[PDB]
Amino acid sequence: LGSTCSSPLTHGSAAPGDPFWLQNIQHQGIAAFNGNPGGYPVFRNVKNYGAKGDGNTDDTAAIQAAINAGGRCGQGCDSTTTQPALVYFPPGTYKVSSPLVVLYQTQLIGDAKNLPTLLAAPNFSGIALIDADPYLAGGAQYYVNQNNFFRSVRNFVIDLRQVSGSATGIHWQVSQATSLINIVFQMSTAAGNQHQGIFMENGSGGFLGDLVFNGGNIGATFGNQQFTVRNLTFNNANTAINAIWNWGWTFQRITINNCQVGFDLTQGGTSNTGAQGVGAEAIIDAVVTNTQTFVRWSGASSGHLQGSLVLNNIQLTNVPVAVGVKGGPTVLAGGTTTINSWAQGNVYHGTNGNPTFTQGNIANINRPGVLLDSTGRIVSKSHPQYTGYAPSDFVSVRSQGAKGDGHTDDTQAIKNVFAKYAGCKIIFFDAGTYIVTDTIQIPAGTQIVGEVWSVIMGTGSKFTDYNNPQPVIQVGAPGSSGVVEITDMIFTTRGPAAGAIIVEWNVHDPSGQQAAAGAWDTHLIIGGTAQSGLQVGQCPTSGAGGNNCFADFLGLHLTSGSSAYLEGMWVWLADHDLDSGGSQQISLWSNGGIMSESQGPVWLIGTASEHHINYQYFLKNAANHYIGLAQTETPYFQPNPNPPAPFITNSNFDPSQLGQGDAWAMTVQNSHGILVFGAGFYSFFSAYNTGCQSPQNCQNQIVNVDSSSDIAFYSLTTVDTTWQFSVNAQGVINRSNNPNGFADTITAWTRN
Ligand SMILES: *[C@@H]1O[C@H](CO)[C@@H](O[C@@H]2O[C@H](CO)[C@@H](O[C@@H]3O[C@H](CO)[C@@H](O)[C@H](O)[C@@H]3O)[C@H](O)[C@H]2NC(C)=O)[C@H](O)[C@H]1NC(C)=O
Ligand code: NA
Ligand code: NA
Ligand SMILES: [Zn+2]
Ligand SMILES: [Zn+2]
Ligand SMILES: [Zn+2]
Repeated sequence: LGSTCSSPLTHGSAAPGDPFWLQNIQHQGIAAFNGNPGGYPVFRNVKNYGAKGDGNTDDTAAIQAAINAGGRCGQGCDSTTTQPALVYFPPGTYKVSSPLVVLYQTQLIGDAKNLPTLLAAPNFSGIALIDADPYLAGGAQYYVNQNNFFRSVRNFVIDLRQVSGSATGIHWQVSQATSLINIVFQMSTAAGNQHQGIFMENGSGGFLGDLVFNGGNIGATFGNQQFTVRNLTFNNANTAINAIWNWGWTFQRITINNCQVGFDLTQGGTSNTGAQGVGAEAIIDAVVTNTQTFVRWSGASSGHLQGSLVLNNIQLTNVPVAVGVKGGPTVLAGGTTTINSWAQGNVYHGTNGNPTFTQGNIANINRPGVLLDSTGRIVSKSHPQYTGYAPSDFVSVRSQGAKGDGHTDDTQAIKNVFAKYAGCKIIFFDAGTYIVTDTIQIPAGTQIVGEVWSVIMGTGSKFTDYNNPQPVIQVGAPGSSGVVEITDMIFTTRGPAAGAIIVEWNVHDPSGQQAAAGAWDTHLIIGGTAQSGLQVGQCPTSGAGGNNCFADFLGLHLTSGSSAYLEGMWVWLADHDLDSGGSQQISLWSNGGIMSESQGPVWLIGTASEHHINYQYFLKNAANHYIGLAQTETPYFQPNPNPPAPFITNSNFDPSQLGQGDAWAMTVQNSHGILVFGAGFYSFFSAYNTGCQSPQNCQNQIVNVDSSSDIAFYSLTTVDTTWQFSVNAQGVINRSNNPNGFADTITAWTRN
């Protein structure tokens, strides 16, 4: 506990009628590497830019000014980390008549106590009320969809009911480090209406959750490589989810009430040169009621894989068809029943490389008890927003002397803040970049909150020695337990930093509070950003930057006694430069992405780890993990050089069996109670050359397990890898058995 208090802060001090704390907290954020840090506003209240919120005045322009102020990353700019915006909406009804363009690095946030309404004018025109990637003349766009990062929308009612024709709430064409949180969509239920909550046509996601859709022809149209979706509820839609294509998604805690079709899945071809449909859906903990068909495939499967489905713990009440084909036969009869574990696709066991094509029950999926809540379902916990807390319940790091200017050493100021306030006040990291040169230990009990781009950036000699790696951030002391909630933070390095363990996570849940220790909208954005020392100017793809281009040793280290609920966390070793212009590829060196030795519970909900040398995920002597979906990419320079270079072998942090020319996506040693429920593990290059994509042999192996680990994989999708699955570094499952469009999919693997 911090020295300023004697009992922990366990609830907020706000009066019931006070506005949400974010409105009146002091606004002190800085964009450290902006052209004008002293004049560029991070926080923008829409009402300060002329918005009335009276439901009659057209507020479109005023909101757009709140978004646009300061000279931001719009047309002609690829991406940025230096032009953030938190666009804030106090309660009210905001009438809008054309799309709100949510520029790169923008969050739209409403009052969480009394959700503001975005009200579509009867004459609304444009792609959607909120547009994260506008289309221009000739079908060019503001941003490349696969690079469309750093976007959030939180705490709104989006009301389309005044629009007589077609209308869409959100054009959510996005990739990683994005979120939708706590939105209610209100749409028409009139026969023939053309309302649609979300339209997403492509991208590389991503996490979204805690949404409610009321009415409409379509709740959400989804098309994207991969995404994790948690706690979506659809009421009275014609089609809840129109899934047009993917490589693979995970849907957790979905509720569908009174719809015609729950999941309408488009079946595509199996060739990587053919039509792409929905490769794979993994659905866990669903409740479906009074709905004609729960899952509908657009075409039938004929004794071989062509679109994968895994269903786990599905409660149906008056749902005649559990799994059906559009204008075709029932595949799984519904009614009123609970589906334990069911699959469509190729099922595998042990070292048997030959598929069992299945459309039927599979062995009950094991769900370790510690990963389940009192209702027996995978834990579901939203981004903590402290809705009952007053501004006085927070302490500002700026007010306590942390500059956040990307230059001043803020190590002592930050240490002092934790020493004084941990557990006494919510720690508010005003937007900025905070240079630290020693370990920042976040005590057990602490709650920390950022502001769009709040970065702790470790650098200097404490972090440069790969023979003696050291933690930049320490989440709890070793052996600690308690609440640790981290929201909207970035943790990273200023290079070179060959010894940095960016986050060492030690704390465990206290008794009786699951997921008390966790992170949301919190990412490790490693290199590729302004004044990181890890940009194209320092680290060209030639590799000429050499020893200057060590970015970290390890992204995330979950230690033996820890637990963690990590939602949407991207542990990204930069493959390209976000700030120099032109999205130029770069070569940076990270030894490994995520290593867990935790005995659990660990929930990795929509996490990703990309471009690390030895592995993206390494589970070493771990237990009780729920992981879904997990997504990975191999670094683009491999196999030039082969792992572990330019690091050296380290028996403490490396797996026993190093990657064969390329990093493992996931490698597992001596672990038990591991459930991987949706995975997207990809390889796109051989030393920056894309030729391997056609023969689909960019790397030879990608997932490794030892002989004894108690682990199961469901809906494991890989890209351009010969052996999708290995035991003891010998390929067992060949991609030739599982072609599923652009990607290849293993529907289930178990040890026995
Ligand atoms: C699924 O997502 C929905 C939408 O965010 C979640 O519903 C929301 O949950 C919060 C937290 O419980 C509710 O706030 C509470 O309201 C009650 C009633 O006034 C109050 O007593 C509490 O102190 C708290 O403020 C909120 O009403 C509710 N919002 C909506 C639109 O339903 C839900 O919790 C999520 N469920 C899971 C399993 O993650
Ligand atoms: Na460009
Ligand atoms: Na360790
Ligand atoms: Zn927050
Ligand atoms: Zn890139
Ligand atoms: Zn435990």
